[PDB]
Amino acid sequence: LMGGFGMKHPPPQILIKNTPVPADPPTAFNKDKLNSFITQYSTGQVSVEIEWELQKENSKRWNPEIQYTSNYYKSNNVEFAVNTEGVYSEPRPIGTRYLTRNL
Amino acid sequence: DGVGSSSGNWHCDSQWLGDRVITTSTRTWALPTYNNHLYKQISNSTSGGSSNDNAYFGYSTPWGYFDFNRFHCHFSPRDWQRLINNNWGFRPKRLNFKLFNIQVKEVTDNNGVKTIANNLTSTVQVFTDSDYQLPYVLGSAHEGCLPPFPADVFMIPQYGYLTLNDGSQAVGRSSFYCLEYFPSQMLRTGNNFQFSYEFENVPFHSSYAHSQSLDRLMNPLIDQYLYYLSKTINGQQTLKFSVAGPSNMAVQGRNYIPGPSYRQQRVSTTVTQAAASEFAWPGASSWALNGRNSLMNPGPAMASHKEGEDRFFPLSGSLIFGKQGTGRDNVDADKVMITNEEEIKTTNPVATESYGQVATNHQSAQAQAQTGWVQNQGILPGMVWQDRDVYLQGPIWAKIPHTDGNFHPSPLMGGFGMKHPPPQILIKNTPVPADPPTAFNKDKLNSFITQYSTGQVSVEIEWELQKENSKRWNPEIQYTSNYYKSNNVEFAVNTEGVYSEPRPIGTRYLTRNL
Amino acid sequence: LMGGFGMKHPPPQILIKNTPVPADPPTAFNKDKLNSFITQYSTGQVSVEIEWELQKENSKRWNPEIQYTSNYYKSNNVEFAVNTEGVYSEPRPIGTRYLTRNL
Amino acid sequence: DGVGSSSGNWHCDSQWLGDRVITTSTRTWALPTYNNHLYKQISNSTSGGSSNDNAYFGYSTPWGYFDFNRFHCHFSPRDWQRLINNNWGFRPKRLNFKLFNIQVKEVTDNNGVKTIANNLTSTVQVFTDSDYQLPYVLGSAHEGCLPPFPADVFMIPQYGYLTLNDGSQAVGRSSFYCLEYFPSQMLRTGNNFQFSYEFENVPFHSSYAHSQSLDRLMNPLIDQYLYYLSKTINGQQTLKFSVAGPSNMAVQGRNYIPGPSYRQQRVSTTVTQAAASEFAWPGASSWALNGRNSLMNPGPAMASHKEGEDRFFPLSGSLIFGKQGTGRDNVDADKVMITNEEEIKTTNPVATESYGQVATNHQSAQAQAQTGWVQNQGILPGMVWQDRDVYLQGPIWAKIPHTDGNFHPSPLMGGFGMKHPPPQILIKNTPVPADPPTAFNKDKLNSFITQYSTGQVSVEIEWELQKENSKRWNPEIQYTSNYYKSNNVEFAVNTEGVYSEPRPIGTRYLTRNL
Repeated sequence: LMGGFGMKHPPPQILIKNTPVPADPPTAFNKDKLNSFITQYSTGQVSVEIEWELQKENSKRWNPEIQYTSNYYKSNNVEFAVNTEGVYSEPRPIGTRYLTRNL
Repeated sequence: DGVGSSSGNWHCDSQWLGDRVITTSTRTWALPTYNNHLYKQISNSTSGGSSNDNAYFGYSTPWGYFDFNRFHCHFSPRDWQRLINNNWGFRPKRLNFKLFNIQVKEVTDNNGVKTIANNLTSTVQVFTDSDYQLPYVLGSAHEGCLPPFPADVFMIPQYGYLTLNDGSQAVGRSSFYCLEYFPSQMLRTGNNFQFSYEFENVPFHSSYAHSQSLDRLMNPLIDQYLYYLSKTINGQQTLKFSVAGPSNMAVQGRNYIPGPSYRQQRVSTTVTQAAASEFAWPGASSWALNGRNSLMNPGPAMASHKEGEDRFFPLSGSLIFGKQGTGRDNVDADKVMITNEEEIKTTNPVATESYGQVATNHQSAQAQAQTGWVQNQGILPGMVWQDRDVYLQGPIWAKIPHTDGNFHPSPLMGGFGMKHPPPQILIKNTPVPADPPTAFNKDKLNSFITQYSTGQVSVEIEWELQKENSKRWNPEIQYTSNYYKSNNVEFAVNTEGVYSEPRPIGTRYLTRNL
Repeated sequence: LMGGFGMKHPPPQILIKNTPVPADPPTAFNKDKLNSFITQYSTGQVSVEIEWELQKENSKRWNPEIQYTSNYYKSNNVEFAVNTEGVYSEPRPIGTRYLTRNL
Repeated sequence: DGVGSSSGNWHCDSQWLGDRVITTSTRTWALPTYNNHLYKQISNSTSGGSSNDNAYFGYSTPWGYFDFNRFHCHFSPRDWQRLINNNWGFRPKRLNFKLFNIQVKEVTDNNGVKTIANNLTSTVQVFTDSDYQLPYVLGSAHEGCLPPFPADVFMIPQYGYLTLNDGSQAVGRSSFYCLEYFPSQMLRTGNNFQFSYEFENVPFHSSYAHSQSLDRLMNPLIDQYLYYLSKTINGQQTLKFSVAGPSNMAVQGRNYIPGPSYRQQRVSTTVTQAAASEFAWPGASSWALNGRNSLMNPGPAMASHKEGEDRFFPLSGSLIFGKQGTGRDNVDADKVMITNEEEIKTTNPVATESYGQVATNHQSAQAQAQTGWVQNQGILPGMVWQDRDVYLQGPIWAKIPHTDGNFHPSPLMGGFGMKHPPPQILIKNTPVPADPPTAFNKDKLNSFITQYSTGQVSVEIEWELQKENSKRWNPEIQYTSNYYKSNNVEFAVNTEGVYSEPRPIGTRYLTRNL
């Protein structure tokens, strides 16, 4: 209902965790679970590649269609770009329904 | 081929095989020049209309089109009688279409007298929208189809289409289609046109009436092993339960329930009834789209009336056909033929009645139990229903709208719903300019020779049959003509040669269990 | 200079003329060229098919490009369509330079 | 490979074959973090500038880039001397580039003291713009190239680009490029990067000076068979004609004429000259684009000065190099090295002189013949010219702008023009986030470990040589060092280890006929 493709078997959840690294344990045995760990965090790169199938348009419409376009008029910043502080912004939501076909 | 050789023969017959019937029909057509070879923008402003529910924008084309989307275009009354009396179902399988014996005529007027002569070198253009790239207008019950009587000569209807509108104005999303932007075959008097079409798989139409009702499927001799709440009070919450059995069938547990409903207002056909108000639009059942109110017509398939109430019909829930010679505007009830769907009363709710009652509160010692009428009920699991019956003069198929989702896309006016129905066949006379000026002028020519075309059209459709295997002992109900003497034979010509269809003929006479 | 493709050997000129059909000549020989002809004109169909080669864009530009688009706002007529009298009109000149590439 | 194994060796040498010379140079580089891993919109508003000729809009990227677009990055002074004294021409053929011995360091500051340690698991990203999808900034004479002295360690310049601007604002046609939207190789300390490039076919650079002038190509002993108008008046239109011969060479017919011109204002290098006004911008020669005035620099290849006028130079028609240690702003003439193109005076017009004189009226008995000076002259048929000479410290190549048309796309600053020049090589340190909070926050991380990277870079270029086959009897002019004693050796290090280039070195010492 929020939009998209419904699947019984969607892309699986990918779960990641840092393995706990205990600190120095006491020299005398204690049966309680360890609660002293080395403070750690992890970093790395993640890549995802998705192949999309396209349905081309075969319209016989004579007049030009409505198309999504940027506005040429001057502005302080370029839409869908970074600001002077390096902050990326999306200025508007973009749908998918601009081309037309008969009902 | 040539001027002096026929490009086709007259084929009009029905062939009845075991599980298949092949219908062939040939008609003579006439095609004039539409819009004087021009495309014209049309709207409710150009037709003078100002109500917002009736507002539109679109275009009228110089092209005509062939329509055979009515059953009587292919089935004779006798063939229809055989089909409905001997088969539990049927569906179209494949199509063959032919245009031949093209004859293009030129008309010249000197002074109050017109002379018609052949123009052997002129052409007629025909193409099929096999890719469904043009608006589909065959899905509406429009006039202009092939006549039911083979001897009648018919005029080809003009092709027009509608697009998105805001009042009488268009929007940027509106589309304009030029039919000359399609490849089309050009035919002189010696040429012919033909193509074949395969119907996509569709369910068999239900040409039967159920011999059982949905609420009477139990064994009338054996109790259920289930209990129902019988009593409640003593005469203290004294809950009492009883076995549901033959003596009380209404409270028995059931696995399936009647189909959806969208209640219609009730109208009596009895004369000398006094109406309390003008209600034909104010009392109408209706759905709204983008601020425009459209009449619910014919709406979901529902029983027209309860048993014994044939005098009542839903305000817009039934197909209304006009008798031969009936006028266009404000005709009496005896000039029209009101169809009814009483055969589906065994599974479908009555059109002019509520679906049922539903609890609306929590009963207690202080509050009495309350119920409310369900005037409209959507699809629920376990529902079963029958689609609207088809008729001899009714539509055959319709194009399923290209949308993300749909439910049971059987056309509400009756017939077979298809994503890829038989393609539109568009035909137009090629313009023949008159004498142009001897000095070049860049403007498009507006002086043309007055022309029209005529010829024969043949369509062959193979239908698959579903034979009946009933074990019913007593004879079935069958459609039959009445032997009693009359001035004219039903489904025949009058003394003036006028063919008439005296009544609508359904398909549901045989019976089968539910 | 008016725009387009310059060619030493462009598409050749296609010339067409109705063959003169003389009227009834005199029964006595006259050496002068005939000047009495049957009034005639001709009509028919003409088809031209042109194959165009395309140069696809491979831009790495992040923000959306400028695109030619029709305006959704309501109007009495659809742009690049016929009027109520069947007159086709082109409401504006359309160039070709909307996509962008580096210099 | 591994942490403890070198990923490449130090290659720095020149190999002289018969018709080819292969130059290899290796340098040590350092790459810091630019813009703190961010992309930033930049403009003349962000740099505080308000003149419209200096207005801009663009972006600064966290990426660095490798530049070796200067001749001294590949040729030692001795190799350059050999090339210019022994060859009539040369051109690049192919390229080999290598990055190896990657070392990524982390910097930690406790209190006024920084500690540097290796981060063996960090990566550096490198990719080449082989498809030329990014703005090309190597076509401008920017600093940051590989040092001429192999022992110098250099800092990688930060990559930035400009797009369309209206004042300090952008327009819809402006483009924003993300360099992370390109596939790039990620290298740890054990990895290396390399690619090969083939130069597109370019003409040989003219490393010669003409031994003849365009106006002295005739036989000095033989008259022409053509006549010229000598006299006109008696002392009546008395037209007199004479043979053009050795005694009057200026009036002889000629088949070819000197190349185009765009006149420069003249500046004297002599001190104690009084200037009449401040003229460095008001007197400048200039071209306008979309309302923005840009200085004509260096403009068309023209002779810097007439014979014996070495004290004069065009206001912006010559390349100006800075001596070692020269400041950035408002330095004296002795702190810069002014190049000159006197070698092309045989075919190209003088930069500070008019191209010639052209008639401006029709002479008659009442009107004296009038002529006008041609300050700018476009290309005419029969014109011949020499392109600007290249220098040891000057640029090598430039990217021809992707446009519909161009004429003689030799870079005006000197070098080889190519539609597909050596691709830009972009390098960046992969950001390494600091410890993130233990509770999820959707904002992008802004706390990173302070890092920089260092390593070696090697570039090998094969050059094709055009040998000289002159029949000249007397010895040629050759570039040579001066034997006379001096405190330091030219093109060597000082007592403080500072390498300096004492003079610009051209390529045009050998001679050939015109």
